[PDB]
Amino acid sequence: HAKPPYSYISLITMAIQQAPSKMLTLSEIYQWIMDLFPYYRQNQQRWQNSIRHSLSFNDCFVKVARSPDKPGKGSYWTLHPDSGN
Amino acid sequence: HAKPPYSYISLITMAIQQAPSKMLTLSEIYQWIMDLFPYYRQNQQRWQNSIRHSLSFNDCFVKVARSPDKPGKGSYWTLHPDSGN
DNA sequence: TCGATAATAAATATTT
DNA sequence: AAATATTTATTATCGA
Ligand SMILES: [Mg+2]
Repeated sequence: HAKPPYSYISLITMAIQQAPSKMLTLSEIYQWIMDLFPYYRQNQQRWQNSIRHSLSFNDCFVKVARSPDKPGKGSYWTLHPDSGN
Repeated sequence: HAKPPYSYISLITMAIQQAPSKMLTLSEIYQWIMDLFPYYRQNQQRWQNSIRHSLSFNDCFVKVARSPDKPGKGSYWTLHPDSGN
């Protein structure tokens, strides 16, 4: 397919918004984007770099530590309170 | 009632995509945006100008004339095939 | 970080 | 008397 119009901030925001408890890991963000948008099933090394960049660079995305029981790869990412949600 | 992250291109694309006929008039685009995003119920004079600019400036949006037997203000807008979706 | 794209703000232009 | 459509420049923001 062709590239959808969504910015990386928009792609991440939509992924978080539909996520159980409005939290998901980086790899879950990757998977949601690829599941919904066939364009992103390729050039993964490039756009996933852009995803990681967008999560860190923008204050609207906030890191949340894993639980001590069921800890794992990466933290959860969520939306900052003074966005819309 | 906070500003959603979506670009004007993304807002228009989403509005058209959800239309039963896959086409919307300009005023229908305005209404869909305002219905879904309360933020856009203000400053309509500004962002609706931006909507019109985005519709004309981008080739992914293509104008479709009303039938001669059903005239009115403005044409229908839809997504062009030569732009993916 | 640097190159690309979006968006704000107009005047202009078309049409009902 | 208006909604709609096109166009240009500039500022802001995005993204490779
Ligand atoms: Mg967007």
